[PDB]
Amino acid sequence: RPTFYRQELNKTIWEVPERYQNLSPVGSGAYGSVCAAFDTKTGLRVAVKKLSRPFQSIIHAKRTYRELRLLKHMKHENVIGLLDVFTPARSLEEFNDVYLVTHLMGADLNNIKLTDDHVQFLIYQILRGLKYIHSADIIHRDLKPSNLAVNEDCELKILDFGVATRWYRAPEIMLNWMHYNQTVDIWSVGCIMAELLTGRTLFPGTDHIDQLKLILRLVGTPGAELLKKISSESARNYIQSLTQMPKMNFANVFIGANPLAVDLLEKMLVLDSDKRITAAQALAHAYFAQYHDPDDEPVADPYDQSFESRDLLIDEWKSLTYDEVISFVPPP
Ligand SMILES: Brc1ccc(-c2c[nH]c([C@@H]3Cc4ccccc4CN3)n2)cc1
Ligand SMILES: Fc1ccc(-c2c[nH]nc2-c2ccnc(F)c2)cc1
Ligand SMILES: Fc1ccc(-c2c[nH]nc2-c2ccnc(F)c2)cc1
Repeated sequence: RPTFYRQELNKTIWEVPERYQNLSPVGSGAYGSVCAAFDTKTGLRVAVKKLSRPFQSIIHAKRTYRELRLLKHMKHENVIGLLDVFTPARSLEEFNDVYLVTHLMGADLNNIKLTDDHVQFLIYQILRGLKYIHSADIIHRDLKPSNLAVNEDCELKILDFGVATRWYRAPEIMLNWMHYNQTVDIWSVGCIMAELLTGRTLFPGTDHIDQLKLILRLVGTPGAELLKKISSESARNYIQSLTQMPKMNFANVFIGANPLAVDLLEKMLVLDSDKRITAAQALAHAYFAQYHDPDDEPVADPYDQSFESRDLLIDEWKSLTYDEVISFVPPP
């Protein structure tokens, strides 16, 4: 067991191994607070997240377990990786805090209108990481610029920090379709890619109705083939009662963009999710000709998310989380 030290940063107490020095707060959200630190063991700058109230409720405890399981699985250049996970607890009985450590990245895409060469490389990386994530049967569901960490070298990693999320959300999610697929993430990437090219939010909807309205203005109201797939009477009544609109010509909307970026946007932002390009297909699109290497776009080990269906007690989720802390093997 490392020697731990304690301090207070912004009304939150931090108990971390002495390996990590010079903690400075960088931000805080609903599910944690984050510090930058220097990792004396590796010489790396790192980000340390202290989970907030990880075991307060069954719900929290399951969310904690979910986050740790996911982070322990991710082993890809374009997805956040876990460098360390620790707790100051010496036994299960006293276990009430979880800290996660990852490489510190310069900034995020929300901080960062870009050159086309930069767009190619950034979107290539997002899709490369998505091919990986999707191959594990995981859907990110909240892709947006602030969830894309980018260093000064333009290297990019997908994460979730857990600008409205709804702006990047697929139209089928606005409609509350229960059976959406992984291409909800492709929709988000199309929205991000548009914004990088234009410097403007593609669909800055004020609420879910407005969001759908703005979307359909670009991509057209549903065609007959898509309408046949809609099970909800009320949704069909609503959609069919709209003034019908054709799909816009993207070449005109994205005036003066690389025609290949236009073509890829068309393939990502098709309204019917069944017709959208997949991450793996997108990597092979001519837009990424300078980056694409089929022998360097790996898939993930399978990921068991059977736990999602389980209803367990707080202490059981806590013990499962503790098991995962203990079994953690740091990367080489
Ligand atoms: Br697909 C997918 C990929 C990643 C995530 C995820 C969960 N938690 C996080 C990071 C972990 C972390 C660790 C240290 C410092 C800050 C942060 C910020 N949240 N990413 C979820 C789904
Ligand atoms: F090889 C080394 C040894 C120590 C350091 C170091 C610099 N500042 N603080 C520390 C420190 C304090 C307590 N425990 C540690 F592991 C590190 C850096 C590299
Ligand atoms: F106004 C609309 C109508 C349909 C969609 C849509 C896009 N892809 N898939 C669907 C869909 C499929 C099955 N059932 C649903 F409810 C939705 C999105 C907005």
